[PDB]
Amino acid sequence: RQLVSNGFEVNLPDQVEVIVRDLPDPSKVKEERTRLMGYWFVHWFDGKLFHLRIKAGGPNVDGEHRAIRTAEHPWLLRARLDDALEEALPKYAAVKKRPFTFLAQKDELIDAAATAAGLSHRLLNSFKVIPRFALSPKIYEPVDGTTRVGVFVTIGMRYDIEASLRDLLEAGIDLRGMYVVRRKRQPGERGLLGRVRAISDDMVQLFEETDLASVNVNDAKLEGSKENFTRCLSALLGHNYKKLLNALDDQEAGYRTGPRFDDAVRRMGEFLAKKPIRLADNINAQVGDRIVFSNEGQARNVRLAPKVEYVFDRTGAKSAEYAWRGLSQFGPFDRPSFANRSPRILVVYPSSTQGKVENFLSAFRDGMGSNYSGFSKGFVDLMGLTKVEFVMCPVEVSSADRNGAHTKYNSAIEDKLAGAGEVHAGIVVLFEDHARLPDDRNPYIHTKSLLLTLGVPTQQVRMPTVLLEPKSLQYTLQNFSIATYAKLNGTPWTVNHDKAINDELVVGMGLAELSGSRTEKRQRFVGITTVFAGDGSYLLGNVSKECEYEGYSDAIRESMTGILRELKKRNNWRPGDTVRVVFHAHRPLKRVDVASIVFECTREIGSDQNIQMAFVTVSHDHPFVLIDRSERGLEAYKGSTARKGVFAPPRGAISRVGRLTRLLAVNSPQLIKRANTPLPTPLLVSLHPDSTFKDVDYLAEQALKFTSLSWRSTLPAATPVTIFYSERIAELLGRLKSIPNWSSANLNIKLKWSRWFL
RNA sequence: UUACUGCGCAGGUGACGA
DNA sequence: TCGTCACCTGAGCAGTAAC
Ligand SMILES: [Mg+2]
Repeated sequence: RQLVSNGFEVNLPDQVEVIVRDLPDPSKVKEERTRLMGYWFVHWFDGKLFHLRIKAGGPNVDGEHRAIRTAEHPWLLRARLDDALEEALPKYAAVKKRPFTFLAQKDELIDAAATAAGLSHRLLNSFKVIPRFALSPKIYEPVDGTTRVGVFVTIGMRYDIEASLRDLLEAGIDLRGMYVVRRKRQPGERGLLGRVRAISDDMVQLFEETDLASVNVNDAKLEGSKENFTRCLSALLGHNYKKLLNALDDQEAGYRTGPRFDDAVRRMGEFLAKKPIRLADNINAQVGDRIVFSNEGQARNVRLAPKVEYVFDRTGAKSAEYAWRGLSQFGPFDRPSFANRSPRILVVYPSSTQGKVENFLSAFRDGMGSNYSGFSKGFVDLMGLTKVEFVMCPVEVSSADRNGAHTKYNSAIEDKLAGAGEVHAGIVVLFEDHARLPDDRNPYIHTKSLLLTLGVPTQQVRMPTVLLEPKSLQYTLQNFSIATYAKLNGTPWTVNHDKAINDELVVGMGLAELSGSRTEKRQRFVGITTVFAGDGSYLLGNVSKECEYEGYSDAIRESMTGILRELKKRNNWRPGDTVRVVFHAHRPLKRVDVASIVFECTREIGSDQNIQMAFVTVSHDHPFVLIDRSERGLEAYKGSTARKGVFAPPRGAISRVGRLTRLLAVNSPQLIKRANTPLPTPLLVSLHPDSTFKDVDYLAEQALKFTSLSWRSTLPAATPVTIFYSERIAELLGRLKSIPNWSSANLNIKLKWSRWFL
């Protein structure tokens, strides 16, 4: 067993002589870093200023002399390494600092892609795609108790349209509504100027503007987004444009794919190693071996968790390693107890889509047949219901109507339901042009609002989805059917876990930031989800209707304390029973929040039981990546020479970075989509230092199980449902807070068991 | 807004300290 | 009020759906 990292060992001196002096006000640090520039590295920490002489010659410095040892206090050399790595690469210019980030000098993938697919155009040479390397010096533990410093290498692509705006007009590219950014930017200033309304003389007209309502064509380029790229190129190349993207895709894979990335990291290391890195003029550092995660000798830095089982009965007999293979065979987890076996479902659609909807509904309810083995049985027989009655609600509305769409939908729903009687759920079909209208006239959010107020949960769908070719539709209907069943109060599947303790609660927090435009300032909302341990199973609990970011810390403990009281009454804990509480979020909580949570929970359950509490954070966007060299990968498809997910660690691999931090692999070769897919990056799982429960390996495995618990999809989610579901609830409820005639009254009455947020 | 995955860009934000 | 280490969020395009 061995997993290789994207980092290199850094040999540092055992000791270093530093000059220190008390400096309670950090305000004076910036001026001193300038005064001593060139001769001293300077660093502020815990009320004191530290000075490392990096070059002989004055000026001089006062204070106590102390020997800072690397093994004990690695943070000083780690910080110094940020600057020293830059100085060691003078022919590479820093596009950003800490981490030190720079670009490849020779390579440019659009040029190479033009040659490879054989395309040619004038302005093509003004669309630049340049590899981007970052070097992050990070502290890690080979074994518990000992800390070292490693330099980790990450690669990205810099997309940039330096083409002038006057050129893109004359070539027939419509610039109306494209975002625009500055060329020179600009001691700490903003880049985003605004959107393009039209161009005057040597002047652009900006709506949704960040500052001024206009700028010179010279002081403004398009932002290097996919959107802007695809929009420009397609107008300059179509239909030969798709040929360029496949070509560009091949080039990028030349840096992103496992073997390629491993190679690129290897080559980066040799280059950094080829000379000593001058920490000072007399003090040297040196890049060593590629850092590994292994169980070699005293080290215990890698394990593979078992496969996640999907469970479809209360005992645990019926199970599978995939959700859909399991559901097809056994049916949903709660079939025996599922109350409503003849659900009436409202279907709201533009009258002009009648025929296309009927077929989609036919496929959904009654299946696509054995020719399309992804979705054969159809919703009814799949979930083990008697039947599904549709109440058809056509809407006199057209895609071109972008101001009256929402009132037309709501009028039609209102008038339909007035007769009709009670409906248990609804499906709403949307025009592509209506899907992203502002919330004041968006039919998605307004129908959602109306129907959720009335206690009717909805699964919505856009017309391009309804019109998918059969081969895609079958997978679409898998997800559609799973979510709809869950919105009808269903429990499709669970994941295995054998209870070691008498009860286990996991609560998660998710964040949404809402805004009508980029210019407009973003308002923050928060959601809370809960997962319980059961007999052999994890069970999704109740969900918040509380919303605002302010007092989020209070909302957490109220959810926790109220739930703990409910759990204690329900399960009636014995003296000496252990209760565990775990918190998940994408950010760490404050120490004061942890202390407060801990106190309130502890006293609420009382002294009769033992309380274990852990506060976990989950990162997607860190500098670590895992490489498994024993992984040959899988056929890109049955059955070619190309392979996908080469060098990709198995799903469930857990690597030890430190005492509080683990790396979790989630995307196996099986799940990786195609040959050009980059090497996956693992989830970083971090335990808050004030946690009373400590087994982070267990918690990393628990987080993995919770990615399989999502009923949005048949395939696992990117993050555990505790956070993911909470983000969805934060977005919806945040958006609904601005829709008139919205009430949450039914969220814990008619919708109490509905997973309406999927 | 069936989703998953990936990526680009943009905005910044979080925690810890004194 | 600021240093320091860290990485989150939203929008949108494109390819593919775990023996
Ligand atoms: Mg959904």
